[PDB]
Amino acid sequence: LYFQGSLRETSEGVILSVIVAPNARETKIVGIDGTRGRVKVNVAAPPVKGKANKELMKFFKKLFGAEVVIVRGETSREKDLLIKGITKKEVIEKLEL
Ligand SMILES: [Cl-]
Repeated sequence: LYFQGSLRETSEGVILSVIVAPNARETKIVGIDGTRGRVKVNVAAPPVKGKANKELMKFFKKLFGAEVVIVRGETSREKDLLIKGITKKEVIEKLEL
């Protein structure tokens, strides 16, 4: 039930709600924010020229084996990611690895 506060399933896939910090030592999940309902994700890329966005999408596409797009928050730390064609059960399994 830990990651469930950060995601919801629509007809298209799963919307995963994240809050990023760029310039990190490693791209990885570091926690969850209970009030905001977001996964805290550190991103090992600078927030310039879209590079942290690119790294975030690359990281989750690899984890989920599915296309990941930023549907909201391109220029924000709070971003909603659509993981296309995946189920909530599948996303929870992968986040719990
Ligand atoms: Cl960026």
